[PDB]
Amino acid sequence: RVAVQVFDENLNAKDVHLTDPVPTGRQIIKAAGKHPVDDYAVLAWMPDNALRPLHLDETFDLRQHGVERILVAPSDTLYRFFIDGQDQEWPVRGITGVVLKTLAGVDPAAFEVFLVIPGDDDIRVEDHELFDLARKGVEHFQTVKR
Amino acid sequence: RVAVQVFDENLNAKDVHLTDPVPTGRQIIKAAGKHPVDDYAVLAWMPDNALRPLHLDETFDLRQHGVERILVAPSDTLYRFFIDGQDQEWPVRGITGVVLKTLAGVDPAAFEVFLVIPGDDDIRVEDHELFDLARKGVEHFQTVKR
Amino acid sequence: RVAVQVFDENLNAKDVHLTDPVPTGRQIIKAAGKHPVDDYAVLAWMPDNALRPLHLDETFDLRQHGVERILVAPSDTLYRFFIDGQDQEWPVRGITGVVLKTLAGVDPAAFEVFLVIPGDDDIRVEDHELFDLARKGVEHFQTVKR
Amino acid sequence: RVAVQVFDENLNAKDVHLTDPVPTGRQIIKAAGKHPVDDYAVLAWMPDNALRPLHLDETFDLRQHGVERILVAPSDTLYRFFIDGQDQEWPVRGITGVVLKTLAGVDPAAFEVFLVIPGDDDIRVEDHELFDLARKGVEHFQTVKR
Ligand SMILES: [Ca+2]
Ligand SMILES: [Ca+2]
Ligand SMILES: [Ca+2]
Ligand SMILES: [Ca+2]
Ligand SMILES: [Ca+2]
Ligand SMILES: [Ca+2]
Ligand SMILES: [Ca+2]
Ligand SMILES: [Ca+2]
Ligand SMILES: [Ca+2]
Ligand SMILES: [Ca+2]
Repeated sequence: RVAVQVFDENLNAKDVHLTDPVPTGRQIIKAAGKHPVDDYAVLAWMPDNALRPLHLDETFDLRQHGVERILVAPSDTLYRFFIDGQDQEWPVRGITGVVLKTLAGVDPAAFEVFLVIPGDDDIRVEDHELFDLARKGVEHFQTVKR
Repeated sequence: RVAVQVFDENLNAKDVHLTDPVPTGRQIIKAAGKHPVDDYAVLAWMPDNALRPLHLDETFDLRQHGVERILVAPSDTLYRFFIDGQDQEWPVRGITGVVLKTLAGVDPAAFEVFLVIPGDDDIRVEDHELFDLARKGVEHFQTVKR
Repeated sequence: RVAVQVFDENLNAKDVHLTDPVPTGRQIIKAAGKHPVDDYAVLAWMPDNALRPLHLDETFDLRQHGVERILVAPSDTLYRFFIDGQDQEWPVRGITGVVLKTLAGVDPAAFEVFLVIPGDDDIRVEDHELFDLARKGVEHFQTVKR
Repeated sequence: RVAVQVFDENLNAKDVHLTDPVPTGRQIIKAAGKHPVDDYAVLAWMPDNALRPLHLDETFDLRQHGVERILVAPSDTLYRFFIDGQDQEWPVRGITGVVLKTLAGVDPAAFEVFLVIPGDDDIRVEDHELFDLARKGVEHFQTVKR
């Protein structure tokens, strides 16, 4: 019985055990106890903090060392954004600054995340400020040392 | 010099040659001659007609048999939808019915694509009708024989 | 003496006690007091509302926590159908809408079950309407919120 | 890469290789190259010649010794019948006598399969005679030595 960490839009971990060593996205969503399956987007959180979308029939090999990270969220569209030069797709419409800094792999307290707008003033997203990713265009976030 | 087929939101193929046998998404976007790189979403079109998103640093192994299929489109968000039970993410806001039926792997003329609304009348998308995927909720498309 | 809930085509529970902790389908049919054994189909009703057929020699482990659910019905053929994307086999030829919504795990009053016909009008099955599953093809039922 | 034998209503084997050690019925149907998934019934052919239905989300552990046997057939209903006292469900409406004797585990040439009708004359099914299982009632087949 392998184990994984199912997250949410707030990056709250939730250990879930699966008998299948190599389950599909549908199996992971079933294990998360979220229904219907078609309404939820699942992304594999790679060790380098990269969110790669996983499809309902795409298998994720859990038969490795360590507990894998999976982010399952109720979503109908994935919004693209850049955090510290890393491309990501967030399933949900709004993202908190603490989540952005966690994705950047930096200390939430020691760093401040800024939406970088070249030529204009950058917008500082607070730790618990739900910045809306629905804004037109790809969002470039950078974590400046506080 | 490997070769790939770069598509668009209209699924118009465009053969592009790359020296790198295993290039990244950034290299593919550069080869497509589309700038800036950050504004374009690239999806690998798998042989089973599955669009899997590819990231700017994720490598795509082109050193295989046959010409691989890549879809590069100017996009800031990926809209999720189901076509014949297959999960897909479309980079662009609008999709034509001919593209939907091509993704379904069926003859565009012999089939008609319907947005299935359980309990209500299904919406028939015409061959050159640009259905908007921005509609709230995941879209379920099914290709009924004409 | 373990206990189980023997159901019927109307999903009417009936507590039955068995001395054998791990009885076979034949033993369960005998405990249900239904003769001859060969004319009755038995399905284990899994906790996730999945009906999995059980054979006369296949053992069902009752030595677990909670009372298990068994559906025993006079049947010569199992008709396949999809309810909310879940595959099921109904032993009897006709199924009531209340049974469909119970299988879907939703409130019978708050939801309405529809036979989904892509491209055509969906057929609303009433709560006590005995829809015939003998219709050619696999039936796709979806419970829309009322 | 594990391997399985995908059969059909004529019990024609077809070796198929799967990367997933423990795939679901949906994965097996995908590997068989049969679409749509919802129209096909899959049954695990147990070593004792027992056909046990497998569901689209039910996992089949292939990580064992020997090549497992899977029967995938286009089916909307499973017809129940007894062959040599063994309960079976045939996905397709018609079954050939050679298939019946193969299920009985006996030599097709050395044995003759009879539909046993108590009190009346038993009906001998020929080797390549497509007996219809749609006949009302459970069919009891017995293989008498020729
Ligand atoms: Ca698996
Ligand atoms: Ca600035
Ligand atoms: Ca955005
Ligand atoms: Ca390279
Ligand atoms: Ca949508
Ligand atoms: Ca026992
Ligand atoms: Ca409809
Ligand atoms: Ca039917
Ligand atoms: Ca006789
Ligand atoms: Ca029959």
